[PDB]
Amino acid sequence: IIGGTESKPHSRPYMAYLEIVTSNGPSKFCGGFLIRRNFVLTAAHCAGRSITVTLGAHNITEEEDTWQKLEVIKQFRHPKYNTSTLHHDIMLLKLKEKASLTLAVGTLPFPSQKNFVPPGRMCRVAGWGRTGVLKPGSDTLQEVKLRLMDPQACSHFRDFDHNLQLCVGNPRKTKSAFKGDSGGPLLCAGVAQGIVSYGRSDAKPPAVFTRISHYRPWINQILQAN
Ligand SMILES: Cc1c([C@@H](C2=C(O)[C@@H](Cc3ccccc3)OC2=O)c2ccccc2)[nH]c2ccc(F)cc12
Ligand SMILES: [Cl-]
Ligand SMILES: [Cl-]
Ligand SMILES: [Cl-]
Ligand SMILES: [Zn+2]
Repeated sequence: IIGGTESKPHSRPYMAYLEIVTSNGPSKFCGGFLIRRNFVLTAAHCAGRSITVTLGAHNITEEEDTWQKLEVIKQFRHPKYNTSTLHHDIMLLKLKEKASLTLAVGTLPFPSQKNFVPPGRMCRVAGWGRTGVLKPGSDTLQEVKLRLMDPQACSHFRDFDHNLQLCVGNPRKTKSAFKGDSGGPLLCAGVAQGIVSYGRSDAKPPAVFTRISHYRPWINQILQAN
């Protein structure tokens, strides 16, 4: 998160810190969010050979009793996910066991309503990602308030599509999600409307988020079948 503030510790108890293992390079990092006691929603490009989920974190370098380090049994990448266009950058992680509910760990279930969110309002995104182009990921959970933009603001992302994705972050500000934040939720009025997907390598906003409303049927399908 660039240009944000440190979150109040444990104030976003659904936040998940993902460490992504691959057979041929070191760990990579993403965010995600707990939507059922045994399911974390994140981005498909965060898939790997294996993934560890840490719930209950604030400062990820300091182990504490609120931590729940949970095994992932299976990754459910969207079946139409495209590694070239980044369309359908959404994935569900099934946890081996159900998380414990604590003050610091809880789910963020969707409301029944799945209305299309138009441009204009302010939303918030949180993550442990990089706080600048030349900076490491934040030790502490950070968050930032970002403007939902008209889709034309993301036209330069030639594979952006308004029906599938939200365009997030006024280009007049430095505020943005960035590397390490992928998979985290964008909340608008306390409801998860987006998932951090991708943006420019130089962190200039806007960035592209998966539009959750479009994927509600698929999410429901996976959750009912597993
Ligand atoms: C440039 C960018 C990214 C890319 C990225 C990650 O997600 C992490 C972990 C990782 C690394 C390598 C491979 C997979 C994951 O390191 C990265 O370099 C990325 C990689 C791949 C696809 C799509 C985006 N995420 C963003 C989020 C918001 C934003 F404004 C810009 C970006
Ligand atoms: Cl802010
Ligand atoms: Cl570009
Ligand atoms: Cl919020
Ligand atoms: Zn704590």
